[PDB]
Amino acid sequence: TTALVCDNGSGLVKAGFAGDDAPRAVFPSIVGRPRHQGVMVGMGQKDSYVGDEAQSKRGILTLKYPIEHGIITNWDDMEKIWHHTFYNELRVAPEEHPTLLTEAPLNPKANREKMTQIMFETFNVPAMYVAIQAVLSLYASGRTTGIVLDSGDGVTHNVPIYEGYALPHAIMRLDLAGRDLTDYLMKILTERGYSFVTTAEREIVRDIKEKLCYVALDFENEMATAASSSSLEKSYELPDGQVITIGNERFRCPETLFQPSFIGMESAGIHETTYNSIMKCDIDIRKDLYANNVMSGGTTMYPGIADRMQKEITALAPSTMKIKIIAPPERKYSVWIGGSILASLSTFQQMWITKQEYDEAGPSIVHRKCF
Amino acid sequence: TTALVCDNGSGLVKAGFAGDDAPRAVFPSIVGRPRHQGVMVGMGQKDSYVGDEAQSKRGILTLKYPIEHGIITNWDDMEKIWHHTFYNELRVAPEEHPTLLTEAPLNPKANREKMTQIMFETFNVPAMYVAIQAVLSLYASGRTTGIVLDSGDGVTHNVPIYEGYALPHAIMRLDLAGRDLTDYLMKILTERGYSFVTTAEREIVRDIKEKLCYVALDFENEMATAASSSSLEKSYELPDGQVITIGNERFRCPETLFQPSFIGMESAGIHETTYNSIMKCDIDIRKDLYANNVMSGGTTMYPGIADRMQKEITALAPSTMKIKIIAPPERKYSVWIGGSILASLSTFQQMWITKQEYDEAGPSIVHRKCF
Amino acid sequence: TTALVCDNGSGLVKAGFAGDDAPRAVFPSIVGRPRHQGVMVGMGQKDSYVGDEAQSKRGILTLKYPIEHGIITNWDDMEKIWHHTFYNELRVAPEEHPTLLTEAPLNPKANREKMTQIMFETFNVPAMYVAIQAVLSLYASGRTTGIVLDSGDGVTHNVPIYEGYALPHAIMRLDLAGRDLTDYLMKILTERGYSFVTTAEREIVRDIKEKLCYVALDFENEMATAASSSSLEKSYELPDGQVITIGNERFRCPETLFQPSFIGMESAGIHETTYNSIMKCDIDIRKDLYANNVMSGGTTMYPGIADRMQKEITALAPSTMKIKIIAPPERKYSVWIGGSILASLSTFQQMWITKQEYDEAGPSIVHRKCF
Ligand SMILES: Nc1ncnc2c1ncn2[C@@H]1O[C@H](COP(=O)(O)OP(=O)(O)O)[C@@H](O)[C@H]1O
Ligand SMILES: Nc1ncnc2c1ncn2[C@@H]1O[C@H](COP(=O)(O)OP(=O)(O)O)[C@@H](O)[C@H]1O
Ligand SMILES: Nc1ncnc2c1ncn2[C@@H]1O[C@H](COP(=O)(O)OP(=O)(O)O)[C@@H](O)[C@H]1O
Ligand SMILES: [Mg+2]
Ligand SMILES: [Mg+2]
Ligand SMILES: [Mg+2]
Repeated sequence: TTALVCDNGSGLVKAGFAGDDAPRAVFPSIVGRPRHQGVMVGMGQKDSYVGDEAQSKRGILTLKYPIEHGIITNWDDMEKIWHHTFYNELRVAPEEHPTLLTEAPLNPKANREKMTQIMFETFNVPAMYVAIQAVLSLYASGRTTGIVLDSGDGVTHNVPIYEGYALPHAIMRLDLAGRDLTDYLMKILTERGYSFVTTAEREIVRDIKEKLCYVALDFENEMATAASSSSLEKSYELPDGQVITIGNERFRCPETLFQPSFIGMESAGIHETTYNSIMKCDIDIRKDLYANNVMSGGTTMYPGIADRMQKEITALAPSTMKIKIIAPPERKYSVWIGGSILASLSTFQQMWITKQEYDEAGPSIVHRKCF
Repeated sequence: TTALVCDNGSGLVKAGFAGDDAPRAVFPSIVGRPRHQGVMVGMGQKDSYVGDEAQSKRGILTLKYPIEHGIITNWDDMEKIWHHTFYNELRVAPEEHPTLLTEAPLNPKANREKMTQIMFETFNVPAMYVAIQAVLSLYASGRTTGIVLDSGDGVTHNVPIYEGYALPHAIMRLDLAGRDLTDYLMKILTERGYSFVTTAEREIVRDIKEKLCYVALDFENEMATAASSSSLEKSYELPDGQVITIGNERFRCPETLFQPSFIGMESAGIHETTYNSIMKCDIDIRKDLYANNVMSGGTTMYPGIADRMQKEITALAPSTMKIKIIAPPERKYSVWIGGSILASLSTFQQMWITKQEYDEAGPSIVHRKCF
Repeated sequence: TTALVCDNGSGLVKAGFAGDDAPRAVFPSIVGRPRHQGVMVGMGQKDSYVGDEAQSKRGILTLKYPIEHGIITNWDDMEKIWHHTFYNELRVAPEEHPTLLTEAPLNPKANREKMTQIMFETFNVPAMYVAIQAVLSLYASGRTTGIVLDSGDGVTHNVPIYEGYALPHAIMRLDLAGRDLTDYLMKILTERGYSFVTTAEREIVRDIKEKLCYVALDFENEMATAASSSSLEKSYELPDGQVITIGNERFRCPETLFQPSFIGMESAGIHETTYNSIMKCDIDIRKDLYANNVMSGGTTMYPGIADRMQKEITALAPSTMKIKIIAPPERKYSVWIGGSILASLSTFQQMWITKQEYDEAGPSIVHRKCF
């Protein structure tokens, strides 16, 4: 049989079949419900919308994310999204395909316990497995050694791995990702008179961020350049025809990744977090870690972020060390690619958690059989 | 057939074929096991590593020496190391080659009894012999008269030999060698803020000791010079790019050989030990012993140690006696060279302990046929 | 004149006058600076806060420890804390009172050199002395023989003393103490969905650890009991009214003292460390050392830790030896009590380092006149 790989991210859902190069279904992980009363009978009206249908009708819906900071908060909507993924997007029967799921490190245990329970009861999957997202990214990188910086919509985390061995004590996790940057961009757009308060407007600001934001090599010099002339100004057309122009907000929004104090957080930036994760490892592997910095996720797709990370790590690392940032063009799907590679391995087939084992042991078996 | 010579030291393993000038396989006598859990499947993961493979992966392994103070303490790891030496390093079948083994004097009898049993049962060697390390050094020196000071990683011992006759009552043994100096250097490096606590860091400190330590002709004058200026300061680059600077610790570490009280030991120094060994011999051979002081082993490779030993022995010996310290440049392999010379001798071929004799007599035959 | 005793620990500062039974000033060794911008003028706003004032306003401050692992890392904040201790807490003039300072063994020399320089220049103290913390604990125990296990917030160390004589070669030091346990508890609280990332939240987790953690006599049996029922579960009320419940984390956090591998460290536990320290001493004093195990410091205040240590040492020691763990109820201030006792001794008054001697010799005199 063919195995299923499902990367349930905070923002997007990636699904497909093991052995493929790219996921087949990529749709937003949103559930939308009407906030206005219907007046016209005879047309199909649903109580909820999932995914692209929710995005298309977002003008009359309230959009709610069931996953927040890599933690599932609404299990009803999560089950709806899983049903949608299994039936309307993949056109498969979950009872005939083992499914591989992903999760961020340092997550609550009940999250994966309930994921296993839902998989084994609601959908009757013959076997399932929960992997750590950064490990899959390293699988997709074709490497057994390196520190992975995976930053998506909810969670930014660091996992150092050397010769296939992970160092759990050096694992870093920070709840600062694309959604926080979108909210900060919404906050800072009010300085030019642009107001976005609803969820659909949040989806518009997210699109603006995806299409106009970039990371500046030097923040203060970029600010001076923006305050000096209008070369950095760009225009964006709203869906109603309105045109907005933004200046320094293009690079101020992703600067929060390196200066978390912009949103009131006391934590250090991603570069200092990676440096601290490297320094917590054994001294004999830091040289290999310095040259194998792997970035994955949507939040790593900002233009010029790899150069900024390389500059900061070089400024933090000793001069004799060689710093190399690895940013493949397809890093937005590295987790799914690595999951498919893992599920397509012959040696992995003995690591599946089957229905009989779950019945014998209960939901607690996921802690034993999964890292 | 060709005979095998194996010098199983506390720190290093020297192996080769009788008749050669240098051993062919020289690798550390360490067994390393992972102390972290693997996360990446599909790659070759072994439960243990032996030798250079353990040194290369020491960042994720715990390193254990199976031989401590010239005494085998872990026979499982010792058998693993012997298997590695026989198969992966020499590429020979032990059933077709007589092997010559080495041992420090005044060792427990069970050590060589179990060595003989392992050789005759696990590897089915046709014949084996156990020699005293210091005698072999005298063989490699091309001498039949002299007192040998052999100091390796575990044991420092003195064996006076005159005209091919040894004096067992004058044999000295002291459990103070390179490993103790490495531990003392680790202890004293904390005075400059440098912390090394793990086994891999111990291997780093051992390398630092090998590359930066030297013996001072006058300890107090050297201390005053070090406290006066920075001429004695030198820098070392850690594997992660960090740079450390050490001053008086360069000559304080090997000073423990002459002042054992630095590590809390009540025994006398190597010079006084050699003088006492000489004085316990007959008065008519002391003149020949004074001029034939032979040094062998890695711990005798410190710069300026021969001059210090000569000065101390001259200060202890009568003025009319002539003191000459013999420190060949290749004394790190003198034991192996002498073992090969002994195994290449025609008259020695009748001294082998064969399988039939061991079967008739048992492990106790090594006490009768070996000194 | 009256002598001052100041135990500058990693976590807390203990100060008072020689001859007293308890220190008069006990406040946290923290310096806090605002991380938000002020908006209301006319009120007293300070650039930094020290001690209890920093604890009270920790919601708008970033808290930094100037002492890390018994080593002073921020001398500006350390000088601020010393000024606070001298003036706002003790209400004394440092120029009129000799001060006694404490330090952990195997510390960098520059630490105490700079401590002496600051005492003799910034505060113009007429005389000062630096003692080893564990020796003072033995003074407070009313003993001249015994091995002291002192574990505070930064350093856990062992010092064996027999008949007033210390054995430096058997002194153990391990950088695993209450702060590491607090960080591990912060890491493991994420399994139940509780997130603490800021310094103030670290102070909250430290309080939770102090009020709810205990050492289990049998770790595996305790884990089975916790996984079987809810008898071990307890509740804690957060300062904002939130209530959290923890189960096995109560005894998993202090288990790191006996299993350092939980935080990725390769070192052995405190029981094995004490056993190795005892075994490195002379065979004729081990019997007296076995019956005089003295514990001091905040990290020794966990319920049931003395019984666990006694069980482990009995399992390691020979059956005919008698193991007695000495855990006085006031061991959180044993270092300060012993310092006051030492400073109140007539024979000690000739061991003070005076201003004239420091001027003649410089900062290097502390190495000669202090152990
Ligand atoms: N080109 C881009 N530039 C900046 N941010 C992007 C880009 N593409 C996607 N993102 C952001 O990355 C996040 C989604 O990436 P993804 O790795 O799919 O997250 P998740 O795994 O949580 O679904 C969103 O916050 C999105 O706004
Ligand atoms: N150049 C050197 N200077 C100082 N010590 C050395 C040097 N080379 C080797 N050593 C020490 O000698 C010991 C190993 O020497 P060796 O004679 O091979 O010992 P063994 O026979 O016990 O293996 C190690 O402790 C090593 O640190
Ligand atoms: N009742 C308790 N249980 C567990 N840990 C405690 C308790 N009381 C204090 N501690 C811990 O001990 C440390 C402080 O003790 P102390 O001996 O004063 O350390 P220091 O000398 O480094 O200031 C802190 O980590 C604190 O959390
Ligand atoms: Mg993701
Ligand atoms: Mg040797
Ligand atoms: Mg203390």
